[PDB]
Amino acid sequence: VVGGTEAQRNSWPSQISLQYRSGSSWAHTCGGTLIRQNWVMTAAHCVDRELTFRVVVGEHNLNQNNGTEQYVGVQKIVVHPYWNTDDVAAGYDIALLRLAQSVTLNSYVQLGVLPRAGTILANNSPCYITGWGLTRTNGQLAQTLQQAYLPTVDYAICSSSSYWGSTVKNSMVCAGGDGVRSGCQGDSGGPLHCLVNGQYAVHGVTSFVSRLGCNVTRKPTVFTRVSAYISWINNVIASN
Ligand SMILES: *C(=O)c1c(Cl)cccc1NC(=O)[C@@H](NC(=O)OC(C)(C)C)C(C)C
Ligand SMILES: [Ca+2]
Repeated sequence: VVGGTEAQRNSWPSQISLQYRSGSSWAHTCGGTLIRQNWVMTAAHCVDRELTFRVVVGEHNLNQNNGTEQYVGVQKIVVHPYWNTDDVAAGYDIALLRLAQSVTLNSYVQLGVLPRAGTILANNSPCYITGWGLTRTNGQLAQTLQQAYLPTVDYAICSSSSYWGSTVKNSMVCAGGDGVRSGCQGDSGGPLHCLVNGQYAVHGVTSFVSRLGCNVTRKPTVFTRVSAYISWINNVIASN
């Protein structure tokens, strides 16, 4: 997150870190949302490589023992059947990870609340992006979970030429674009938390930014609109 602030330790407890076994270490690659004690929603792009993946729930500081962490194997990965690796702009940037164990819910580890199917937000809707990804374009990962206020930019504005044009579909959410605050490499797969009837719900899954750079004026961070996927999501869960 570019232009963030250090989150309080307990503000976002459906945040996970998506990690890969890197030599004899584990490295942070992505974000996620714990949506069941045994199911994590992430980007398809985050599980494109054939790597060994684990999830960490209760994470605050990537480099230090918080005493809250739970470390869990990925058992199964189901990417959306229309995801294409070479077309992120075609959307379907969603995966559902079944973990090896169920996690224990406490004040640090809670389920994300997902939108009702088909819910769109009004432009300029109040939303936060969370993550441990780069804190500058071409910069470095954060050690602590950062959060940025990133209002939504409605489709009609977002899909306009001056914004993203046709790169953005209506199965996506666009949020931000101020030139100062954004998602960046490493936040991908994570939550866009939006305040709806007094409750934060996960409306985004962080998918992409502009190749010019992460914080670019009139290039919002682009998210997979979760509310376009709720039957899919429940259909995977019911059946696996
Ligand atoms: C998200 O996929 C993403 C965004 Cl939101 C903007 C720019 C690039 C990417 N790429 C990624 O996040 C890649 N992850 C990555 O580089 O993770 C770190 C920085 C931790 C090494 C994915 C392809 C995994
Ligand atoms: Ca830690």
